[PDB]
Amino acid sequence: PPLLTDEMIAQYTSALLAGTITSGWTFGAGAALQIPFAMQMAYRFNGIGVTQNVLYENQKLIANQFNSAIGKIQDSLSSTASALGKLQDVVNQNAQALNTLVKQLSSNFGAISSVLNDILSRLDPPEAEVQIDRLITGRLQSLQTYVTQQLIRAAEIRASANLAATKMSECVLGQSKRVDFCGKGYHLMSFPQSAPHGVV
Amino acid sequence: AYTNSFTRGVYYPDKVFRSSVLHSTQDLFLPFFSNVTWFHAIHDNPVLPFNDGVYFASTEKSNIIRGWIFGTTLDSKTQSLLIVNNATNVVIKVCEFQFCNDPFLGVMESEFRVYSSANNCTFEYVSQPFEGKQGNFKNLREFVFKNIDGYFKIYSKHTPINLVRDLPQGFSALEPLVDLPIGINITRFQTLLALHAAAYYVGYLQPRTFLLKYNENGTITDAVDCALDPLSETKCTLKSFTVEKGIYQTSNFRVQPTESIVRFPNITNLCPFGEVFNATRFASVYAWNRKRISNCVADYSVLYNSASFSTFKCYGVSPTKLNDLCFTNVYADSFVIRGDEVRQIAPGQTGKIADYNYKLPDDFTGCVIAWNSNNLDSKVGGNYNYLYRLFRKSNLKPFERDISTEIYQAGSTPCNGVEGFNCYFPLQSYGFQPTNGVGYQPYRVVVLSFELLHAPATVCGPKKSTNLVKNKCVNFNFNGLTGTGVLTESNKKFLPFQQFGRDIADTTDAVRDPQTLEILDITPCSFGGVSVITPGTNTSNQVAVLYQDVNCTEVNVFQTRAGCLIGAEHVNNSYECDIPIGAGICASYQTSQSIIAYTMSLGAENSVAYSNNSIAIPTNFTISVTTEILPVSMTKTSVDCTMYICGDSTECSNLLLQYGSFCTQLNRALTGIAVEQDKNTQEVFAQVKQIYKTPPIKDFGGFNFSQILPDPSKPSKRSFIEDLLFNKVTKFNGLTVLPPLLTDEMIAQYTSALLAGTITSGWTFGAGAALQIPFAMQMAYRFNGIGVTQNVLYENQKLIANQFNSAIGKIQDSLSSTASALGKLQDVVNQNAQALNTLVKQLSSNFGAISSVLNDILSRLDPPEAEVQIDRLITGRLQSLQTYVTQQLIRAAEIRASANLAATKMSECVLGQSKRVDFCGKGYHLMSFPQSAPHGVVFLHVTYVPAQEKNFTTAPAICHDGKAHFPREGVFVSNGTHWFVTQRNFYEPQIITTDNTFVSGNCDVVIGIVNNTVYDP
Amino acid sequence: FLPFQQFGRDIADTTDAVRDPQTLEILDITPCSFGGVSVITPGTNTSNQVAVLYQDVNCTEVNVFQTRAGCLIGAEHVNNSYECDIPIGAGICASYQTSQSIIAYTMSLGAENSVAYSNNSI
Amino acid sequence: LVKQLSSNFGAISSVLNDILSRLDPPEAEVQIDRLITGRLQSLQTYVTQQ
Ligand SMILES: *[C@@H]1O[C@H](CO)[C@@H](O[C@@H]2O[C@H](CO)[C@@H](O)[C@H](O)[C@H]2NC(C)=O)[C@H](O)[C@H]1NC(C)=O
Ligand SMILES: *[C@@H]1O[C@H](CO)[C@@H](O[C@@H]2O[C@H](CO)[C@@H](O)[C@H](O)[C@H]2NC(C)=O)[C@H](O)[C@H]1NC(C)=O
Ligand SMILES: *[C@@H]1O[C@H](CO)[C@@H](O[C@@H]2O[C@H](CO)[C@@H](O)[C@H](O)[C@H]2NC(C)=O)[C@H](O)[C@H]1NC(C)=O
Ligand SMILES: *[C@@H]1O[C@H](CO)[C@@H](O[C@@H]2O[C@H](CO)[C@@H](O)[C@H](O)[C@H]2NC(C)=O)[C@H](O)[C@H]1NC(C)=O
Ligand SMILES: *[C@@H]1O[C@H](CO)[C@@H](O[C@@H]2O[C@H](CO)[C@@H](O)[C@H](O)[C@H]2NC(C)=O)[C@H](O)[C@H]1NC(C)=O
Ligand SMILES: *[C@@H]1O[C@H](CO)[C@@H](O)[C@H](O)[C@H]1NC(C)=O
Ligand SMILES: *[C@@H]1O[C@H](CO)[C@@H](O)[C@H](O)[C@H]1NC(C)=O
Ligand SMILES: *[C@@H]1O[C@H](CO)[C@@H](O)[C@H](O)[C@H]1NC(C)=O
Ligand SMILES: *[C@@H]1O[C@H](CO)[C@@H](O)[C@H](O)[C@H]1NC(C)=O
Ligand SMILES: *[C@@H]1O[C@H](CO)[C@@H](O)[C@H](O)[C@H]1NC(C)=O
Ligand SMILES: *[C@@H]1O[C@H](CO)[C@@H](O)[C@H](O)[C@H]1NC(C)=O
Ligand SMILES: *[C@@H]1O[C@H](CO)[C@@H](O)[C@H](O)[C@H]1NC(C)=O
Ligand SMILES: *[C@@H]1O[C@H](CO)[C@@H](O)[C@H](O)[C@H]1NC(C)=O
Ligand SMILES: *[C@@H]1O[C@H](CO)[C@@H](O)[C@H](O)[C@H]1NC(C)=O
Ligand SMILES: *[C@@H]1O[C@H](CO)[C@@H](O)[C@H](O)[C@H]1NC(C)=O
Ligand SMILES: *[C@@H]1O[C@H](CO)[C@@H](O)[C@H](O)[C@H]1NC(C)=O
Ligand SMILES: *[C@@H]1O[C@H](CO)[C@@H](O)[C@H](O)[C@H]1NC(C)=O
Ligand SMILES: *[C@@H]1O[C@H](CO)[C@@H](O)[C@H](O)[C@H]1NC(C)=O
Ligand SMILES: *[C@@H]1O[C@H](CO)[C@@H](O)[C@H](O)[C@H]1NC(C)=O
Ligand SMILES: *[C@@H]1O[C@H](CO)[C@@H](O)[C@H](O)[C@H]1NC(C)=O
Repeated sequence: PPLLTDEMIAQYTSALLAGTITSGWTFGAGAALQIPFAMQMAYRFNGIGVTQNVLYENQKLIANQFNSAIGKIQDSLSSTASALGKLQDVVNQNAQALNTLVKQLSSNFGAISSVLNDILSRLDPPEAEVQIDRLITGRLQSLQTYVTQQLIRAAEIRASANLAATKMSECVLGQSKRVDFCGKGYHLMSFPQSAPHGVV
Repeated sequence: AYTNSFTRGVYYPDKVFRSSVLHSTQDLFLPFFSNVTWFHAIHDNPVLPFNDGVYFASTEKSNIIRGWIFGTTLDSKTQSLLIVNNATNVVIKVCEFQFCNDPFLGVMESEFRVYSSANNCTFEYVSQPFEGKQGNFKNLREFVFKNIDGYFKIYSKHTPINLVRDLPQGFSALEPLVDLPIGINITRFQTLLALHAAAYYVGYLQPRTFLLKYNENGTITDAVDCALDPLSETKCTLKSFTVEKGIYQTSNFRVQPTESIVRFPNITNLCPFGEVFNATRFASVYAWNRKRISNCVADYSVLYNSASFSTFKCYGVSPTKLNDLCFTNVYADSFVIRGDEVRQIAPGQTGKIADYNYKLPDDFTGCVIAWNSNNLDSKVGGNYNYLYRLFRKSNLKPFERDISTEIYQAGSTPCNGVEGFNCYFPLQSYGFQPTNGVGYQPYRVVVLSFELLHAPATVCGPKKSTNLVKNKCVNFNFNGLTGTGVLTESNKKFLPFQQFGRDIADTTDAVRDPQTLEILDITPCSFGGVSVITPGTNTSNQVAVLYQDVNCTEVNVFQTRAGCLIGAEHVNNSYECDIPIGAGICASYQTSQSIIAYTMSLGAENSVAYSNNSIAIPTNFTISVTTEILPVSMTKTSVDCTMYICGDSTECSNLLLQYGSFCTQLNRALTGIAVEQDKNTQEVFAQVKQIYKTPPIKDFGGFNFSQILPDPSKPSKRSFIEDLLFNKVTKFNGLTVLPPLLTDEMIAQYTSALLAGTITSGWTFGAGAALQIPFAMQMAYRFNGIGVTQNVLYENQKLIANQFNSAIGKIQDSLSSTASALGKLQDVVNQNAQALNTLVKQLSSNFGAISSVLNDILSRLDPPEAEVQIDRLITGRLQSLQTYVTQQLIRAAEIRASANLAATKMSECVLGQSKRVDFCGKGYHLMSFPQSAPHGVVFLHVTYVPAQEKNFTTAPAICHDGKAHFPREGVFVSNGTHWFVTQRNFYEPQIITTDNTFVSGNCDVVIGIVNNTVYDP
Repeated sequence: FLPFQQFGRDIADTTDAVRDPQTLEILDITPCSFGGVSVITPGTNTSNQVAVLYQDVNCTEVNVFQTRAGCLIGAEHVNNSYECDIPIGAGICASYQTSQSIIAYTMSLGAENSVAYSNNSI
Repeated sequence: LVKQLSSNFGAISSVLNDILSRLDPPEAEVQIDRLITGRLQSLQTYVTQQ
């Protein structure tokens, strides 16, 4: 099992959202300092070279556009399964890797039979160890292949996790000046959401 | 009665010197803390059984205990070892002897019970010539007596004592003294007492694995009984007598079967073997008979044991393990051949019969049965009724009966009506006569072809079935198909023709019982990993055991989603995670003290006092210093594949050449790694074009850098902190280590240059030339870069310098006292060291060979057989290197990524100032300082952290003359009576003026605007 | 060694020492010196002169310059530092310089420079 | 990878067709199995490096 259950992850994302919403970026550096959300947005606008008065004069429009955009996100996630393909493939790759490994137990690898107990029950030791050695070599090689693939895939996941942590820190906890690091456009804020074996 | 064996019974297992090493060995040792029977000399000593070895010990002050008797019957029928120490002559005898009901010697001997017989003696040895009081003992004499294949090994240790008590506690190893080359079947033994205190102990040895600690003198000083308890198992797994705090996976729990289940179809028919082996006439090889035997009980023990067959050779099956297998059908191919033709009837064989009259499959799984027939098929003057075929225009497929008698065409001439040149008949016959040679007598051969249980079986051996027991782990056998698991009822509706079920993975899921047609699911019995949760041995020897993914109903006790955890107390209170278990559960050693398990806390619960018109603005700040440790490089290696695999052996090397480029691709891959380690180091540290140095006068505005700057008084110009770091982080098999290109001095010089640049020129030396600037002014820019006006620094410069200096002192105290601070770098060193040790250990492996040492193979076997054993070693050692190299390439990729990150930080934190949140520590980044470390870099990140906040009333805008005023910088705040404008990150209230705010629009659009006045200077 | 001990072992299980069966003294067995051999050369478009580095051995069994990378034979030891060209290890690099010959030297880390720091000068 | 096809891996010959044309199946599969093991290991090495 994972060390952190889904409930604990949800609680962590809840804490991050409440901090982001009520204290902006201040909770990242130190203490969470409460601030009105509209004023937080004013800073977020100033950070992109847009004077804060634009937000206040158009605050109703901005809130309506945000709420509509969120509704569209919900409609997309509720109807297009391929949206999460990036995470589903990871699950599939691991599931496929284990199924292949299991299938290797059915292979003979040159032996008279893939089932070891039928070998032991049929041959006396002096001839049986040769057939067993063939199965040991094949199954050991199969595990080594699996483990190597898992180490490489793990390196890929680690790189992705490091990227996700970087985004969390420089987008959710702060405000990003890195172009297209946190989506197309001038970044204002980001919100984390948990997902199976990943973050959204 | 009984006493507790206090770690006694440890002897040197062999005659090899070892030192400063923990060696794991399996041998016959006395189990730790076991019960040993306590016998007394006063008030008649019984005979005890001998059972795979005896531990014997006695305590003496006057040599009351003088001998031993070992054997089985002690009645002159077998050899019995007799050892007597009569203060003058140590005597060892293996003569046969008739002993008295209670043998003893009086105090020199005064009575005749020493022995009564001297017959059939095979060995004698006598050593050189050389009271009855009671009290505390003076001499403890411990012995081990064991019999292995033919050597009777006696180990012992004598030690002075001044004590009466039973088996003193402490540790002492027993050296070998005697090895008697005689194989005596010993089942019982007796001791010999001197009669005019002096007790002795008898324990028994068991095959256990022990971990023995050899000191610098090669003396065994301690030991771990690897099966005593989970903690000892942990110690064995880590090959250490000290266990760090954490959870280790040490073993696997597996439920064992209780009983076997043998099930077979309830058929009572017997197989007609007599009608095949005992027949009046066998068929000819051109027209051999094939009887199918099915739906019967085949007793193959009778045919095998009968002393009438000339040969009984089985392929595919073993001739003995034939009763516990069953077949869908068995076929008996029966025919007569010439004795000399027996060699041709075999899979893979050729000859005039193998190709023309009887061809076998090359995957045949049957038996070749033969006996001579000189007194049955042979007739006087030659029996001419057995026909063979010596010519054919084509080769038989396996199991073909070529009955056709067509005129063989040796050429293109017309035949089939012609028996002239190149038209001859292929059928020829034998003349079996009682006077012909052995190779020419008739033999009756029957080959029994057996297929495997690929489908339902009908012909099973003569063994009765048993009843079936459900819902228990059993060893089952259904129609010859065997396995282990719990047999349960199922609701899987098999069709009448279906006998077996399968899972997605092709495993057996369920079977139909051949006697009562119900479907039984087979679920393999519960198993899982076993992990030991323990605080470090510097705290407590109490452990908890986690049985992974099983219920605790077959093994206080706490059931968790990780498995059932035994030994840990369940605590309702949450805490920070210490030793993780899984599924939200962690364990720790807390309050006497005991191991507890709990749901982990995720942090303190806190709420934010949010409202639409209240802002918290910091009034004070703290300068913090954090330490970030990154790997940059790993020890570079190069392996000579030939010397490793084929050390100083030309023949092995010559065999290695048959593998092509396998060596050079490994040498190349490791070279590539070694090169990139220098690239990584160069990229991280050599980012400065010049070597900068600080002035002799450290006038840095009150900032004390003496603990990060080079110390001119040291033998290596490293900083104090660097010296602390270096004091915390700690070859003839073709394995070498290359030096790094950049020595530690050069790295220190690079970090010195970076520090002097950072201190004296800020970030300007990174972009171009190093432009000198006062440090306080540099800090002013660093403060401006985080939205804090530079006047804050100057007004609080003394405070800031004192906080910085104190933070540095704390860094020094931490690095000087907490070793785990550098764990991130130490693990890298350990991973590389461990990887090489494993590689070296692989040289000791046999990989199926008769011996792991190649020179002993070469010196013992002639080449024609030796290359096979060598090829096995080459394959194993080559695979081991490939595993090592792959792991190194992956680890190198990890190190490269870390080095790239470190270089990125160097550039965007040390050389510049970082806007990336939490990239260079928590807080608003000001500056960073590099420090070198073994195979890595340490960054000291200096951050500004807001502290001491107050609740202020705020507003997004102020209306004045109907115009809406917004802050240029800062926010509008009110202390309850007056409105001020102030910077976001530091409370510094200013009067609201037209030079602080700007006007846009009017006061009717913006939500939360308040009425006030804006002062016009 | 104790009287019953005949062979010694290292941490790696290799034979470390033996007791001579005729005269009971303990002899350490150290496998004879070996190591990789590397060739340091400028490109063949410049010169056919090379230097040979015998890795991690002393040059007492094989001008001659002993370094911490091994004993380097054929390269002249130069007191003057320069920028690294062909790296050897342990701070030593080699290059083809001035007739011309192969030289070995401690690498320069860059020009030495000081910053004219003071509390009131920018 | 291509060069590995020229290796014997313990076989009497690296070229498979000469094995098949020279030995009857009952002995030829052993030599072929040696070549299969060597060539399969070579591919696995290549793929891991890739
Ligand atoms: C060692 O000696 C014991 C006698 O104590 C042998 O045990 C006997 O074995 C035979 C079997 O041939 C039985 O008939 C006897 O009844 C056994 N004796 C007792 C007292 O039970 C044992 O077989 C001997 N082993 C060897 C290898 O010689
Ligand atoms: C800001 O905090 C610092 C400490 O973090 C304060 O300095 C301390 O002031 C008290 C006075 O009450 C002294 O007794 C301490 O010795 C000071 N410590 C240090 C390290 O200087 C500072 O006064 C605070 N400033 C404000 C305005 O509250
Ligand atoms: C910078 O801090 C160091 C301590 O880390 C100071 O060195 C100490 O100075 C005091 C005098 O005030 C001596 O009594 C200590 O023995 C010194 N310790 C060491 C380890 O040198 C150093 O003086 C400080 N620099 C300045 C300019 O004050
Ligand atoms: C809010 O800040 C103002 C500005 O300092 C405070 O007004 C001053 O109060 C002190 C004593 O209360 C007087 O001596 C000053 O003359 C006042 N300044 C002016 C310009 O009149 C005000 O009291 C503060 N309010 C609270 C609740 O602390
Ligand atoms: C701030 O001042 C303006 C003008 O002095 C106030 O506007 C008046 O508000 C009252 C009550 O809502 C209306 O009846 C008047 O017609 C408004 N006059 C104008 C010119 O708009 C405003 O309400 C004041 N705001 C506060 C919070 O006191
Ligand atoms: C030792 O013997 C006593 C009595 O026979 C028994 O109660 C005790 O459990 C035994 N100890 C062990 C470890 O078996
Ligand atoms: C000890 O026993 C041996 C056994 O024969 C005997 O020869 C010897 O004389 C004895 N020594 C005495 C009685 O001092
Ligand atoms: C062994 O002792 C017995 C004792 O009766 C004797 O008859 C026999 O001849 C002796 N020798 C052998 C070889 O059994
Ligand atoms: C063992 O080591 C100690 C180390 O102090 C040394 O004094 C002693 O002579 C050595 N030999 C023996 C037999 O103790
Ligand atoms: C014999 O086999 C039949 C076949 O189903 C079974 O019904 C019967 O009970 C069996 N008899 C015994 C004694 O097991
Ligand atoms: C065949 O005959 C021999 C001798 O007459 C006998 O020993 C053997 O058991 C018989 N075969 C069978 C299957 O009974
Ligand atoms: C760890 O062990 C050492 C030596 O046994 C001891 O000095 C030290 O205090 C121990 N640490 C703790 C935390 O008990
Ligand atoms: C574990 O055993 C208990 C005891 O009978 C049982 O009630 C429970 O269902 C079992 N399985 C679990 C907890 O998954
Ligand atoms: C823990 O909480 C449970 C509530 O179900 C309670 O029954 C139990 O007694 C509590 N234990 C302790 C030690 O407080
Ligand atoms: C701010 O006000 C809220 C509610 O009045 C209070 O809970 C909180 O502690 C206050 N914060 C400070 C720093 O006084
Ligand atoms: C939010 O602000 C409005 C005026 O801008 C005020 O009426 C309302 O009460 C405020 N919210 C709360 C919770 O007081
Ligand atoms: C014979 O062996 C003994 C045993 O140590 C030794 O002392 C003696 O020198 C040897 N003799 C010769 C001639 O080597
Ligand atoms: C390299 O060789 C080419 C052709 O041999 C020549 O034209 C070129 O000048 C050479 N370069 C140097 C630097 O000598
Ligand atoms: C190398 O050889 C010299 C020449 O005798 C010797 O002095 C030195 O100690 C040896 N070992 C080294 C340099 O490590
Ligand atoms: C190099 O410096 C050393 C100083 O130990 C000196 O003896 C030697 O002659 C110098 N060589 C040259 C070429 O300057």
